[PDB]
Amino acid sequence: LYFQSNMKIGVLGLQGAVREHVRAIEACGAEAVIVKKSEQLEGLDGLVLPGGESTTMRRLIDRYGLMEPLKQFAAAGKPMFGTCAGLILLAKRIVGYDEPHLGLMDITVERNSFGRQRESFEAELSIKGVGDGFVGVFIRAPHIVEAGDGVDVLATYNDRIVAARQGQFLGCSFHPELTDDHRLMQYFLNMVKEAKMASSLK
Ligand SMILES: [Cl-]
Repeated sequence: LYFQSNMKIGVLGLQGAVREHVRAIEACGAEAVIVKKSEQLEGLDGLVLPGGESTTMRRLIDRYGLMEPLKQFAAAGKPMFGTCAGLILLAKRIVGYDEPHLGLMDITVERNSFGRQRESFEAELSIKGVGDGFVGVFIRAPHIVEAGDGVDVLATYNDRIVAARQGQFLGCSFHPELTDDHRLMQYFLNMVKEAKMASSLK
């Protein structure tokens, strides 16, 4: 008989702080799973990394022993979407105080707190392969300082990279979950579907 074809997408974070991420994932017809424990990663097709304060990330990763399991998840080819500070977890290099980063994307990132006194703002963005008129909500947005040749730039703001992709990794410095525009989440879910397709065949 038949099984569900719904993708299972994890959200790395605490129950009450990731409601908007759950909603964005579910709005696209995927099942959201709040991930705390590393075993919960095994059944997922993809993972959203919302991030949070550096100290909370440090504690969460250490307390739940997520570092190797996260690296394992990447090695299985499962797509991962870092948003806002979650982008830092995917980076190779950090400018400023050191914090958890897995070295998955060829980018150098810097926390907002380190750069300047940038007040939160909203800007219309043109996202390559996703669409125009996407409202990017920048609240405590990290800065992507540099990106290597293998990184696909999807959007810029004031010539700074604000959305990028490298293989199964997707990253943005804004909060796509704070708009009802589902085009970026759909783009990610498409990556997850393609990756699942591929794993099934070889
Ligand atoms: Cl910015």
